[PDB]
Amino acid sequence: PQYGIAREDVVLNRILGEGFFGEVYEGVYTNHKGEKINVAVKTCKKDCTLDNKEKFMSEAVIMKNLDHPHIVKLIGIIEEEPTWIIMELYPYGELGHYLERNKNSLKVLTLVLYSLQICKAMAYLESINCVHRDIAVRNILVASPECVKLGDFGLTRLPIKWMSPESINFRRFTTASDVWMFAVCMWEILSFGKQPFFWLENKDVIGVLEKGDRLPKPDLCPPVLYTLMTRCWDYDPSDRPRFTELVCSLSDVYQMEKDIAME
Ligand SMILES: CNS(=O)(=O)c1ccc(Nc2ncc(C(F)(F)F)c(N[C@@H]3CCC[C@H]3N(C)C)n2)cc1
Repeated sequence: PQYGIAREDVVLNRILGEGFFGEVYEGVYTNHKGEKINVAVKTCKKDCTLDNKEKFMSEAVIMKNLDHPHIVKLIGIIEEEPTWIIMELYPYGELGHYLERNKNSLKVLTLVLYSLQICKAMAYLESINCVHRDIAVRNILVASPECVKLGDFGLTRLPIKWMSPESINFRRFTTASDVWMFAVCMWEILSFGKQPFFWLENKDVIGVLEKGDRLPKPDLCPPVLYTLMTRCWDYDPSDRPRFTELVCSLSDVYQMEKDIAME
C-alpha cells in the first residue's frame, strides 16, 4: 500500500486567501484510487518564527486526529520542504458571506440546522475538554446548502464581541466560555451574518455585559431559541447549559421548525 500523500499527488491552481500562518491555495489532490479531490492547501510563511512553525504543525496534528461530520476535514500532511496541510475544499466558502448572499432565500429551518450542526461539533470537542476559541460565522465553512463545518483556527487581537465576561476580564477560556461564544455564533447565523454589537466599540462591550445587557433577538429567531441563547449568556458560567443539553434543545427546535415548514 502507499499510505499518506506525496507532493506529486497535489497540484496548486489558485490563491484561496491568507490563513493565520500563511497563504492557502486551491488545488486538486489525486487519490490512492485515482480520484481527483478538490483541496485547500495551507502553508506556513517561510520567514515565521520556530514557535510559529511549531504551532502550525501542532494545530495540523490535532485536526488530523479530529473526525466529525461538522468539523473541517484534514486529508493529509506533507511535512517536508514547504510544509503543506491538505484540507478538504468547501466550495461555498465562509458562512457569514454565504448568509449575507442568500439572506432572501434561507428559511429559519436551515439556520437552526446550521446551529445544531455546529453545536454537535462542539459537544464532540467538549467530550475531550478541547476548547475552541473561534466559534464564529467567519470561521465556519459551507460544505453544501445543508451542511456546515466548523473551522480549524482557534482550535493578541481577540474576538472581544464574541467572548464571555470571564474571557474578557481574565483571559479564562473553558467549555462554558465556548457555550457563551457558541450562542453569539447562533445570533450571527440568525441575523444573517451581522457582527455582534456592531453598534459598539470593543472597549464598550464588557461594561454593557456587566450591566446585564445582551444581544437582542434577531427578527427571524424563534422566541424559544432566543431563550436558549439567553441561558448561554448567563453571567455565571456554572449556570450555562452544557453542549450535550444544547444538542437536545436544538434538536427539538429543529424538529419543530421542520414540521412547521412541511405543513
Ligand atoms: C468566503 N470566501 S471565498 O474566498 O469565497 C472562499 C473561502 C474559503 C473556501 N474554502 C475553504 N475550504 C476549506 C478551508 C479549510 F482550510 F478547510 F478550513 C478553508 N479555509 C479558509 C481559507 C483560508 C482561511 C479559511 N477561512 C475559513 C477562515 N476554505 C472557498 C471560498
